[PDB]
Amino acid sequence: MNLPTAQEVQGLMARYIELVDVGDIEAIVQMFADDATVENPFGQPPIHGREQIAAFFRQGLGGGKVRACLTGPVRASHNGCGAMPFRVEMVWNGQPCALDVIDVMRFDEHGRIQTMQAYWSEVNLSV
Amino acid sequence: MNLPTAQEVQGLMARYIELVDVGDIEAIVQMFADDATVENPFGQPPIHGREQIAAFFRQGLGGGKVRACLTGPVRASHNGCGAMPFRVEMVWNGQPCALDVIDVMRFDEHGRIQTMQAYWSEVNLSV
Ligand SMILES: O=[N+]([O-])c1ccc(O)cc1[N+](=O)[O-]
Ligand SMILES: O=[N+]([O-])c1ccc(O)cc1[N+](=O)[O-]
Ligand SMILES: [Cl-]
Ligand SMILES: [Cl-]
Ligand SMILES: [Mg+2]
Ligand SMILES: [Mg+2]
Ligand SMILES: [Mg+2]
Ligand SMILES: [Mg+2]
Repeated sequence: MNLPTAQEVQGLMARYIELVDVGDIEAIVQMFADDATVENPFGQPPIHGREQIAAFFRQGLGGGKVRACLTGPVRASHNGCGAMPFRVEMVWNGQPCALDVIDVMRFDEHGRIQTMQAYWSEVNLSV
Repeated sequence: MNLPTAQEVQGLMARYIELVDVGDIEAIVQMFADDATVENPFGQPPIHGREQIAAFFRQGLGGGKVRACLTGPVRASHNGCGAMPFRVEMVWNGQPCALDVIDVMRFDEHGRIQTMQAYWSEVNLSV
């Protein structure tokens, strides 16, 4: 595809959350441009490239059980970008905890994620 | 104040929504740096400076009745930034309509909004 339209951004960003929710690390990584960046949380230096991004998703999703779900609609733009609110549910030392996040993404002219910025801080974690 | 901490960002961004919700145009504008930018929606060129920003809030809030409320928590950073999901309720040609938005803000070293980016597109409007 080309630079995604607003509708296409909403579909891609929702599909990303679906893939996170099931934990399909390889399918998630494919959604990113080969040279994409991730800033997690926003405020920390970016990681770069699909192998580092794969390592990030292996670290986050390969361990205990993880779920993720949109908590409201994707807000998209007409320049290939969007923002979405979601909650991640996981386990910490065996006890159920959640993290509220907003991801901001920019897509490239092939429909792949060029940049991802995950807004959250420690108070967004609840046990 | 200085560059707001994560907790301070959550308070400032919630206070912004409170001021939008009541429609206190002058108090809203005071929250911005004198030379701040606003991108509404994200994808459009920025407006610049408190007078243009005041004109933007007069245009959006001075007419029919407008409400705004967070639809989930503020996600803050440790570098003076944050993102929040909210809904704006207004009237269009007399009929109740809503707009789902995510604002991303960066604050300056005085606790004022330096940049605001409002993510939304037309499908986020509902009648
Ligand atoms: O904090 N995280 O790990 C995180 C942040 C943003 C995301 O889109 C996904 C994850 N995750 O896979 O868990
Ligand atoms: O779309 N808008 O007008 C808008 C966008 C973001 C905001 O933080 C506030 C408004 N408003 O005052 O209505
Ligand atoms: Cl929402
Ligand atoms: Cl939320
Ligand atoms: Mg699922
Ligand atoms: Mg490329
Ligand atoms: Mg109120
Ligand atoms: Mg200044």
